[PDB]
Amino acid sequence: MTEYKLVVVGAGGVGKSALTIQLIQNHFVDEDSYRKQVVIDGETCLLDILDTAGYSAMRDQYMRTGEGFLCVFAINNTKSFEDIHHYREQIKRVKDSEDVPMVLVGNKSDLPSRTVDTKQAQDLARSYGIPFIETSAKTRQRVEDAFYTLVREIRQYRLK
Ligand SMILES: NCCN[C@H]1CC[C@@H](Nc2ncc3cc2C(=O)N([C@H]2CC[C@@H](N)CC2)CCCCCN2C(NS3(=O)=O)[S+]3C4=C(Cl)CC=C(O)C423)CC1
Ligand SMILES: Nc1nc2c(ncn2[C@@H]2O[C@H](COP(=O)(O)OP(=O)(O)NP(=O)(O)O)[C@@H](O)[C@H]2O)c(=O)[nH]1
Ligand SMILES: [Co+2]
Ligand SMILES: [Mg+2]
Repeated sequence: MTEYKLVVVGAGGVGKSALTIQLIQNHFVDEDSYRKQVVIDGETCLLDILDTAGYSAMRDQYMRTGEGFLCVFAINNTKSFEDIHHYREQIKRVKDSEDVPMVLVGNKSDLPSRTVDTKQAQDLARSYGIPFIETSAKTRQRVEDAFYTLVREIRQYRLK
């Protein structure tokens, strides 16, 4: 049975841990790695998800092992959005490729204290050649979509 190593990265407090727990428990949280078997497009797989912190050698190891990365920012935190550059650069450096499966996730979509426009994040994701999904760990909106889209990007990459 195919296994996918997924890595959830992003600045402190964007909701990396909250998104992972929503996928795993279907509950909003008020452990560093999780397993979950799912069917996508008629194919069973085991998701092996790493919840990271917002050490340069351990960092390099998960960026090497990871097959797909959820690059998470919070819509109410512009620094966390600007920081996506840094996570992407680090991953591309370690993987020696401009082509790494990634999805840009704008979390906390439920919040009215919004400082990052959907259009801004859409255009950046277009520049990176990656999908963009807005999610809410609080309400579970698009959380499965974010992780499943990332699995579909890994499968698309595996064709190339
Ligand atoms: N969010 C809390 C912070 N947690 C981070 C998690 C990331 C860092 N820890 C690790 N980073 C990488 C590795 C092991 C550990 C590492 O040493 N840990 C331990 C896990 C036990 C304790 N909670 C302390 C930290 C994190 C869990 C590693 C899980 C195995 N693993 C991997 N192992 S590893 O490459 O040897 S790598 C990986 C990917 Cl990519 C995808 C799915 C996986 O399961 C993966 C720093 C601490
Ligand atoms: N309103 C709202 N708050 C959320 C959302 N996701 C997470 N939070 C809140 O944001 C804070 C940090 O969430 P957490 O999941 O710990 O973020 P993290 O990125 O894992 N943090 P760290 O990098 O420190 O490990 C918590 O108060 C959590 O409840 C969301 O979609 N909406
Ligand atoms: Co740079
Ligand atoms: Mg966390």
